[PDB]
Amino acid sequence: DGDTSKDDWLWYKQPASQTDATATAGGNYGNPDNNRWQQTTLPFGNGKIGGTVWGEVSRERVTFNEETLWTGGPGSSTSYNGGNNETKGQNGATLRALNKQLANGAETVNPGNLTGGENAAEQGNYLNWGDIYLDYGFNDTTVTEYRRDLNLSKGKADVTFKHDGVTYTREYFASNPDNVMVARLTASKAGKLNFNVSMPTNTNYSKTGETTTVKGDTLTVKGALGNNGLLYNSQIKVVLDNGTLSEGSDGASLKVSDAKAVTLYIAAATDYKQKYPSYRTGETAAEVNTRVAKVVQDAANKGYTAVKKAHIDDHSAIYDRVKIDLGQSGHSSDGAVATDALLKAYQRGSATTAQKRELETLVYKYGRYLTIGSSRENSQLPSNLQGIWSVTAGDNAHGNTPWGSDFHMNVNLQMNYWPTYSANMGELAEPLIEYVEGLVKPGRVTAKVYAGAETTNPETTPIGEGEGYMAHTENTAYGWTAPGQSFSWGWSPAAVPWILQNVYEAYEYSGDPALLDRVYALLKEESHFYVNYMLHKAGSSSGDRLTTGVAYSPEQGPLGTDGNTYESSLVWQMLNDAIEAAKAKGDPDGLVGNTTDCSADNWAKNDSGNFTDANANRSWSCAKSLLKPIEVGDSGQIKEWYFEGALGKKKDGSTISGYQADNQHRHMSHLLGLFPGDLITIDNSEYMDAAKTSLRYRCFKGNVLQSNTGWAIGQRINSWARTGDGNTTYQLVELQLKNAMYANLFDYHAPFQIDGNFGNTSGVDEMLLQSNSTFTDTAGKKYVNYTNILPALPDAWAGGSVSGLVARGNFTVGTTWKNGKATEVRLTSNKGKQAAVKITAGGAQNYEVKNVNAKVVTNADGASLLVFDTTAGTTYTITKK
Ligand SMILES: C[C@@H]1NC[C@@H](O)[C@H](O)[C@@H]1O
Ligand SMILES: [Ca+2]
Ligand SMILES: [Ca+2]
Repeated sequence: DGDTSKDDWLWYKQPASQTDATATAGGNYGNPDNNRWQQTTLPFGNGKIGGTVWGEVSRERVTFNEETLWTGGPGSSTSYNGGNNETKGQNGATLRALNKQLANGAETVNPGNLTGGENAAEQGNYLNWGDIYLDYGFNDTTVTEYRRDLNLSKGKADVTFKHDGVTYTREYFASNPDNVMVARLTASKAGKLNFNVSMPTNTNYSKTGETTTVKGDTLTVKGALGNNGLLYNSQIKVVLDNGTLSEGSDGASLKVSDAKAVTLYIAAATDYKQKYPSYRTGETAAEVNTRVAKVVQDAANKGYTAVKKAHIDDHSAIYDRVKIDLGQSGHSSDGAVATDALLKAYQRGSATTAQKRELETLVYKYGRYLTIGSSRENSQLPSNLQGIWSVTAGDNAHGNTPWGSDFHMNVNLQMNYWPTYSANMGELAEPLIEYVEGLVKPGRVTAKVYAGAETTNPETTPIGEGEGYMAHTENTAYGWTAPGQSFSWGWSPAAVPWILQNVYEAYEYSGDPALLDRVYALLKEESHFYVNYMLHKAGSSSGDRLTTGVAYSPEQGPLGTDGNTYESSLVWQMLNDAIEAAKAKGDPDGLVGNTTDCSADNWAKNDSGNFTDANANRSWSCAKSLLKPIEVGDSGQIKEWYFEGALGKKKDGSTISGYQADNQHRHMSHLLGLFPGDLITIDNSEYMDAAKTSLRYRCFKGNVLQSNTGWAIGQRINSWARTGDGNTTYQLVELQLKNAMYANLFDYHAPFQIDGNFGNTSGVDEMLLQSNSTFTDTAGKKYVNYTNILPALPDAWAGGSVSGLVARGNFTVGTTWKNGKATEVRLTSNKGKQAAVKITAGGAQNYEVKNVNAKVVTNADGASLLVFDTTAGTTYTITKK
């Protein structure tokens, strides 16, 4: 390992079984062992397989996952159709009738028939694969010199202790380049390494024809999921250093005896494929077997040293892109404390400043680490509710695993990909882009059933050229794009618009023309879908505007209103982004249009759902201009519903049915225009005071800050950051670390939900750098996606530095500050785009740039930007005059 004193570690002086697991367990974790798993174990992965290390003395345990072990989908029934219910949808007639009731003046309608997804065996869920047990068979677990750690920098978990005079060590990592999990096990005296290795599958999912067999140095477990026939195969190849290897007496394990060091190569795979409609590779069980055996064989052929080197090089190339120094201590500090002890001191308010900055920076860093472990460029699937890490397993949705550890697209999956670009991991978004592309074919079925949008030739019609694809909140590995069996969580077609922000951002941050074309195709077809099938002139309940028709605001208030701020803000952003994408391509399709002869009356349709006037302006620019997503209510708040009066009330003073009466609703579905969107910004700030008001009510009772789920706090951190109020933002960071982090630094809802880990990383980035807003100088000139240095810097962080953050337009950003003001900015232009740099903590007019002909422009607020041409590859240093 060499010098690891500068590496980032989570570290513990005792095994998981002796680590504090006393925080709220949450749903599905009533079993003490499962609860211990989520609070205390340490995760690693290669985007595809993953482990969670217990670090037990005698019976060591690594809980094992592979990303595609999903029940549900084709083969789970003889009629799997993505959950779509034709009798419910009626080819769009059910929705059309409901929207007509709204347009005619209803405030609410009963959307109870807009459901699908009734068979929980078809929906399925993500499964814990099983565990690897390394049973040392010690007579007692008495040890000294015990440490377990996770080295975030090298992308490995370590265990060491001394037992009866002998030092045992363990090291675990999962290589992306060699697609293999590695366990390096050592004893300090020859002959003293003795253990049994087995890999039991989780006992709670049904199985068909599973066998566990040993041939030579290799243990193989293989079967088919009883729920859907999915083939699975895992293998452990045990390579003794140049000791004894025997078949375990149970015939289901391997026995290493009288050894000193061994390397285990672990691989696993299924025959899953993200390929509609079959979702299989077509391999036979023998083929998957051969494939998996070759993985471990190729790895062994390369050998431990070379595999480990290629892994650390691969991991660290991404992990080391970003450095942050807020004055933290670390594991090699005098008086360094273990991570569980750090957490406890932080929660009790006894942590020193250096210790507070250690936990804060470790949590930040862990969100980046966790992206690398769960979401690689070659992962078949994006990160799910738990990344890739789980201990729970059952056959059916809404079963033994909370929310199926699924792809949840009414905030959670989005939050997973909030830090991915700004924290310099842009390539790791690729599985999300492919996933969303993967929704187009099944979602055209949903679009046709529920909105009457039928794409002909749905198999050969390219993305961008269809009539629309529709998906809702709960999604899976298998194009489960139907609405849920209950509307009040299940129906949410704006999920697609919203996840298309995360996708569009891949181009916004890179300027890559291959991405431009991919994101343009998606936006074009989803915009067409909404303009042609979803939008209508509102009824009297929602005033004068286009709305999206029957809607629910996740996840509170009335069912089936005439649009809402959530859906309008989202559709506005989508049309915004679609227009930007079209412009960048020279508008080849002529879809941008204009606001000429533009009216909500342009959307009039006949009884059969076709536009009355074929020639009327329904262009993207027109539609966008008619949404008017934002209104301020009687309490000075952003309204969540257009019939809103005061906060939580209707115009006539009556409460809004189902509004969460304390004001602490976890979702803030009506503030998406502030974060992640570009609708309410520090520049376009007509509604910033109302946004802040709304935020205060959502987080505070008087002057007392309220707690919430980890993800709800993660959204609040990001939203406060966009306001510029760095002090309040930081109160939320602190609240998250005190109330929503287990001892292993897993974010919790409860239970463990990874969303809030990625929300934390994003929220910190947004404190130090923003790049989403548009500046308008006093001459009227526009600077779109300008680089905003230290926009929400808390007084708690008076000095520090960060390097390697990414701004839209593709600029890498480093900044150092002291006494609350930037002392240096380093701006690397990766694409040659003109720079426009605001310095919120210091004022850009007070700085000069070197490599430079930089002009200062000012807005009516008195805010200044530095503006200068750049060359791709060049870094510009900005310092105070
Ligand atoms: C996964 C679940 N999705 C819906 C949300 O309201 C819950 O709080 C969880 O995040
Ligand atoms: Ca994955
Ligand atoms: Ca944007």
